Amino acid sequence: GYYRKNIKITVNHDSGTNDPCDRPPPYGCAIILSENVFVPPRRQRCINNLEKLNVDKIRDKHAFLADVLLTARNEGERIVQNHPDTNSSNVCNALERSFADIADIIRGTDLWKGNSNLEQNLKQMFAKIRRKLREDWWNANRQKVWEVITCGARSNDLLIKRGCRKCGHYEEKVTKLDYVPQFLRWLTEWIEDFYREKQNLIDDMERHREECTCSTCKDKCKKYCECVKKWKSEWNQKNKCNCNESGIASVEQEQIKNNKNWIWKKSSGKEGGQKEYANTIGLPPRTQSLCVVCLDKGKKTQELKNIRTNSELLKEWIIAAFHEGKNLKPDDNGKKLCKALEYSFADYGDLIKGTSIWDNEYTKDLELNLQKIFGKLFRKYIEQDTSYLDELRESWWNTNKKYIWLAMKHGAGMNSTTCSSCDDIPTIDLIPQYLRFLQEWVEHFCKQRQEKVKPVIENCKSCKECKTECKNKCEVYKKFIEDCKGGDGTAGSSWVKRWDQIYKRYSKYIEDAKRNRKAGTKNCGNKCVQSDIDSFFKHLIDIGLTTPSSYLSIVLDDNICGADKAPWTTYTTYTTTEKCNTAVVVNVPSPLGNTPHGYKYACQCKIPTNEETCDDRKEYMNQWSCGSDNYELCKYNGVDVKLDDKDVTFFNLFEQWNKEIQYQIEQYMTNNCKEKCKCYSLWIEKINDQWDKQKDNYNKFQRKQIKVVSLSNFLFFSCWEEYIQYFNGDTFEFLIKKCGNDETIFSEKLNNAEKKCKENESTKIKNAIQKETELLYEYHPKGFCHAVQRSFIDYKNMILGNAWWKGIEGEMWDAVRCAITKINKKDEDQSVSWFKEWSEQFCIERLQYEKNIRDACTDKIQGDCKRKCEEYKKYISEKKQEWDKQKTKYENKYVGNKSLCHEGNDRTWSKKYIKKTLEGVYVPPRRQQLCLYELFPIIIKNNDITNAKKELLETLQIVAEREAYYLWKQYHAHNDTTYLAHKKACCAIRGSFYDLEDIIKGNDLVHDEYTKYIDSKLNEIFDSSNKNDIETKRARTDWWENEAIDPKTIRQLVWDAMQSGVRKAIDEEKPNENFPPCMGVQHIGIAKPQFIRWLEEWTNEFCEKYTKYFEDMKSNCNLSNIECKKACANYTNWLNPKRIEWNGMSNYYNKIYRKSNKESEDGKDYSMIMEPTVIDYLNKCNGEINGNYICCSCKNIGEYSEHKMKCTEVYLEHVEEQLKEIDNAIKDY
Repeated sequence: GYYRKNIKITVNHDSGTNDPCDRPPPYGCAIILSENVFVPPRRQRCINNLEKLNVDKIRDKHAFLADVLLTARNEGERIVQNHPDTNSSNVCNALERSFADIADIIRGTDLWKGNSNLEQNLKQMFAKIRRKLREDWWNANRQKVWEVITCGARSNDLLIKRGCRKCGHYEEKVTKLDYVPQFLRWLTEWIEDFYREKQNLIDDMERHREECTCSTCKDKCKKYCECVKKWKSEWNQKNKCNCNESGIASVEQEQIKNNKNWIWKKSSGKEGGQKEYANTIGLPPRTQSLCVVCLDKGKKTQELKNIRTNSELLKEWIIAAFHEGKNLKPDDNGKKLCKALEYSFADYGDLIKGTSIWDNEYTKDLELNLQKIFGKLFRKYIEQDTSYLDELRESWWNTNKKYIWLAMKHGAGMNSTTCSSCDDIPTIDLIPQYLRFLQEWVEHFCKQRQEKVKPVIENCKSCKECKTECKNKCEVYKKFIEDCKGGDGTAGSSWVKRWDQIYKRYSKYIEDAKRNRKAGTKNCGNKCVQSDIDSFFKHLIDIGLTTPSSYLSIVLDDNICGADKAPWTTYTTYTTTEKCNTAVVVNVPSPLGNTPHGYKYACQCKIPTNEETCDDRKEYMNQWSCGSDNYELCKYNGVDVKLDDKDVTFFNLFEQWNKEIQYQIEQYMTNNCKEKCKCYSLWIEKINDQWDKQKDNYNKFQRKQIKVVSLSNFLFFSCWEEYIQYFNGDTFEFLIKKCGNDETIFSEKLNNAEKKCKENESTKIKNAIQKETELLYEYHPKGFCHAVQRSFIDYKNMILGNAWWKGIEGEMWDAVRCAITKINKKDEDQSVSWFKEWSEQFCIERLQYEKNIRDACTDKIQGDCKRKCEEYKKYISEKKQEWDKQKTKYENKYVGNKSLCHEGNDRTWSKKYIKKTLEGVYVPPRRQQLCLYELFPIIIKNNDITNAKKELLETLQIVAEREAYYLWKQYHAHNDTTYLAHKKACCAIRGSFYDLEDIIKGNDLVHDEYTKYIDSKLNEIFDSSNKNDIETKRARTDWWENEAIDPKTIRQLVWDAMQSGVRKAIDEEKPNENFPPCMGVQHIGIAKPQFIRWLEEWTNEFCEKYTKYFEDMKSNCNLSNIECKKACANYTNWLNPKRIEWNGMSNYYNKIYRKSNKESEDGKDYSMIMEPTVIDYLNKCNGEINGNYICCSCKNIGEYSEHKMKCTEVYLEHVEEQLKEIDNAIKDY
């Protein structure tokens, strides 16, 4: 609900900026040593937020619902964190009592609270919506209110629901039915409070009377007796070792019977389970058969509920563990029994300390009895060393985990010296139960997979007809892997779906642990990460194990899942043939693959073809299907076909093919060698066949149309258009050099590709040259190739006044080598080389002048420093004088807190600077025009580490401010000033801030000179006397999101700098604008990966451009050769680069999703994105722009068969007139 609020189904916060819950000591019968408002309980509230409900948003009941749910959520959190009962049933009862209290508040039937001016506030809303209606409203929203109130309840909370888990949060029926009048409810809560106070006083004097002596306790009991009598008098108003002595709190420190089957459903009536963990993790068969009912399989000897001392509790637990040991009695004791005992011991641990995620209709009773026992036993422990109930359970388990382990060992026959019993206690119990269940399930699946794959690997390894050697066994393996029935591992589903559910739950843990800014990891109490799920997953994120794939790769054994090395990291792709229906491509880890790893196109009894190897090498791809009097269409693999229609469709396909093939050839010109150019020559043959087919097709087009320009004319037009669309809107010679003048160009390009393969696969004056080399050596060496090439080319130019020149050049290497041996005894190359030598000389001279001016300079500095500054300025001016001429000559040869920075609306953007593998990454223009000018001075200073950090923080602040100001000014400089422009500028500012964060954290994909110098200097700055890449990349990270420096860390500090910049933008440029709600949220979530943000920005920009262009065409065209052609050319010109960019981005995204830091490329997280394809991810763009959670607002893409004929026919006319312009373009020169 868009309200001072953001977009709130699970937990609110968010309609709370108006009035807080404060007025107020939380209430958790006052003790006496030796008003008539007694009817209301101890808890008087939680109410102030709902109080004075007269905000302008009262015409909609949804605002009232949001406010009441916020109040209920805050009340529930207060009760959960407040009520000191150490009993989940009592906490649930208190939550239900508060729910009934707010029920009577909203219904307003029996409202008796000592607040003023509340009933009128409620009646205002209930008359705007317009007391029976109030009751109907409550009976309608009861379910939602009870869902929101118990959100903060602990996971191991029990509800009696007499009329269960987590205070009845998950019941699909409100649970307790409190329709009773609050008079009896308050009386019941009062008597409960008195009884609880009596037991509290008993617990107090248990450690007081026995130690201090007595009489004072009896006096207090007497006083409470008269207090109770005084209360009841007014009640005419009724008519209206081996124990917990040690106390060890272990801290984690980790570095890099009946029928039983795997149950995955929710907690059923009597078998398996929790509701939250349903259909996302499977109970192992052992975990359901833990022998507490194992007293004698029932109770005949002695009742469980007789634990007077914790010694009895330990005895009972020891007996249970010992009887568990005998259940696994049938070497196995090193790999099977040891692991089984480890998992059973961890299960006991995680069910004693209230971490179990499974239910067996005895776990409820066991948990309730354990809570009662711990409450009645340990009271003094529940000055923060002796005093801690969950921490009490964890400490008790850690103090007595050794005896349970020994008991189960002696019960399994595993007596001693096995898996003096030195360091025998497992560390497995520390990791969360979900990870243990995942590992057990995966190792079971591996056992089955190895059993089913051993015949395959032992049969057709020679091929790494065929009756049953390998055709049949691989069929059995495929049936095992691909079957909707699943198998023993699953519970009625395919392995892929179960793995997807596991991945979803693991990613939910990863995101939940990453969002919690609470200290988590790195809390010294060495590292000493505390015993919590969030801390453990923070540690896993710090390692990089952010996916089940990599985690299982690093925790599982080796050669456990098959004789073929099937890694859990290398994802493999396959097309399903079973129901798992439609042929959907699936990417899964190698053990879950369709066929054994490395046996693709080798199990079908076929030699691996070179074409297949190139097709599965993911390199040198030409995505063109080449399906075919009729036109031999070069149909694309992705989309299929949907003046006549045939020739125009062929023309569009031919134009797209021409553009994409030219781009691919140019890229491969820009871009072990044996198979490399085997695939390269295959690609060359494919594109040559495509070119021949397209030549034939264009001949057919010309002979059938009857005119259209010739083929060469169309290619010349294409060359001109691709030149114009960098030089939008010298050049003459460059165009002559690139393409011809008044079809051969592809012949030359393919010849160039072939010779590039050949080169790659293969790989007096005559004395004056050595004299000059010796002289230059004696001058000093660095960069001698430039000197020798310049001298030789100059001498050649003088002597000449074409293999002969090449022969002379190649013959004189021997002279240079002879000169080298003698001294041991004791882009073109005419102006570009001169430019590079001049640049190197300038760089060296300027670096020397840097220290020359830094000598006596480092407030304003005068004296000697001004002389050096004046000389440096004179040198800079003199060098720039020649730099202008050098740049002009280079371009003529070929073109291919204030601050001094520019503001430039550039709409085109392609890949030019990426670290690179990194294929299909295109940097958005907003990030390309990022202002890092002011960031260079502050780190040129190279002086003190603390001063360097302070100055870097200041410069980051000013850069963020200027970037935000320019972004807001640039977006609103147009005619539009509505809310849409505000949201667009908000999203752009957020993206820029994320890009700054990634540059600081060193995760940016850009690799140009700016970021190169920035991260090169920052690596030196953030070196803590060590050169570890991980250590420095985490030291530059914790300075950002963990350096508090009232505590306003660097992230919110830079965000406030952006806010100040946008306020400066607002406060300068209808009569009075206000601060947008998005900009003032002051809360920023975890940033999505750089590529994903870039992809969303591309989608938003492309959708906006399509909406603008298509609407323009719908008016100009569809009734004309000077106005409709403009829209036609505008729409066609920008589509092809978008086609190429989308193809590259999709190709990249196909190898990103479901990857971790280790198994992916460039070592980025990339784990949170899990959608199958790029379209399936961008589909989850729907909706308008709002704040941060949504940035893309694409809509109305499909619903164009119309405006095709007219757009193409004018395009041909546009080509003819441009080629007629040759009369004044190339004819005269």
